Amino acid sequence: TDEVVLLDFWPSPFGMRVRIALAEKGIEYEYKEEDLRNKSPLLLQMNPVHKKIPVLIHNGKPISESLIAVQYIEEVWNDRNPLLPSDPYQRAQARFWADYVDIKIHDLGKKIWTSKGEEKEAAKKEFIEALKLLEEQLGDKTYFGGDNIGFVDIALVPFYTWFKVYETFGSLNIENECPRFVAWAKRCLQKESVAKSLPDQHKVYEFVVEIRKKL
Amino acid sequence: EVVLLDFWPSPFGMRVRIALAEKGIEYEYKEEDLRNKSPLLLQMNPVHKKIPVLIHNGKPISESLIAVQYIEEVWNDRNPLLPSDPYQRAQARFWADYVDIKIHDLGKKIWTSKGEEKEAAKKEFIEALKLLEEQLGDKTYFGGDNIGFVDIALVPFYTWFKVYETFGSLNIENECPRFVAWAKRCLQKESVAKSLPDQHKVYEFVVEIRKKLVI
Ligand SMILES: N[C@@H](CCC(=O)N[C@@H](CSO)C(=O)NCC(=O)O)C(=O)O
Ligand SMILES: N[C@@H](CCC(=O)N[C@@H](CSO)C(=O)NCC(=O)O)C(=O)O
Repeated sequence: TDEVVLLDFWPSPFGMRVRIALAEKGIEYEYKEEDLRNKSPLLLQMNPVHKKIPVLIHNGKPISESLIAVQYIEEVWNDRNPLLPSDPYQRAQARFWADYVDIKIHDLGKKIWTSKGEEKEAAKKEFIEALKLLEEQLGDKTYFGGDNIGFVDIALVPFYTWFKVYETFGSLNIENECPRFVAWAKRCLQKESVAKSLPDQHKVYEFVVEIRKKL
Repeated sequence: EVVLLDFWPSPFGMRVRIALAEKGIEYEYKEEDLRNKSPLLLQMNPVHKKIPVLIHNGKPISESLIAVQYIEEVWNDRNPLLPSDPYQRAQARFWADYVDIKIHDLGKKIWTSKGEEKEAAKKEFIEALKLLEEQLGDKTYFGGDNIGFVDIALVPFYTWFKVYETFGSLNIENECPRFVAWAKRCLQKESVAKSLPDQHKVYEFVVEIRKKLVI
């Protein structure tokens, strides 16, 4: 049979990306939970360069880097549920905004709960600015992908699950500042592929309380 | 129909120059002064305000590797820059990504820092080059018998190696001879040779910058 395996860790927004892609495409796979404090031989063998999850393993061959795995999924299971545009220019723009998520949302978000004072103030400001820029791109559309979820939705909506982390350690009210963004995230969460892939905000928060205290 | 906003010593712009030459695409090159950014640059890449920007019929594509993929997809029936096989494509994207993480920033630290920080940058930089030599293997190019995505992503940084060698006090030629021989093979292709400035030109550009710095 055609074997699909996903090496993952439940609160990771990067893993959630690949979970959504597999679910949206209707692909049967085996989910394997890693302890990143005791990485399995499989993980170390499949992703020697980064030793990170997620890793997608397709008939024994690995694809590391979440957005690269999502693109691999789109290209191999290409006969349903398109996740990227077919127009080259629109595809370039989807790639651009997914890239933007990596560098702004993830990086700045991490500073909100791991930094302090003037630096943490900066990230809070810039983070809200990034959210606002993303709201502008969404505009009045149902999803970033338009009528269906696409590459940018998949890149971005997992970070919503970390919003209580950002809000609580950052003393931010994101819904007050960015209501369009929060309504969009809630729309995504009504889709089975997203609902089943994303942990509850409070579960992520309680997990981060435990790891942050050691920092 | 095709315009490129660029700055001649930027390795990122060099990627797009190689892609355009490989495909035989006629275009207008426009040199930007990044201390006095043009209204067109600010109009076309408002988000990052960086070069390169590819502009196709008035529509901008920013981020060098996204632009290279756009070029591959639109002018798709000659000189493939990426594999058709999805797994091989994912691996090319993986190693291009690795280049994006490592080379520019470590290289920059080599000529702008001092002390232990500088020696740590040197060490990590050579480690990255060696990992890339390993991936190249016995292949002519990263892309196999012709240049591909990873070659395009990486060879521009070779134009900066006299900068790294001189200010870093290291001999990349001795430490990484397989890497340097590969770069010299690339420079024998017309598309690469015409896109890449001489190492000596890049070195003298940086010489005049660096002598003004208090490090
Ligand atoms: N660019 C990559 C990032 C993956 C990542 O950070 N993964 C973490 C998840 S836990 O926070 C990871 O596996 N880290 C390994 C570790 O903490 O040792 C991608 O997009 O897949
Ligand atoms: N991720 C991008 C990086 C482009 C970049 O750094 N561009 C520099 C070139 S000069 O060092 C730039 O335009 N910087 C603008 C500035 O210094 O203001 C890409 O791959 O295209």
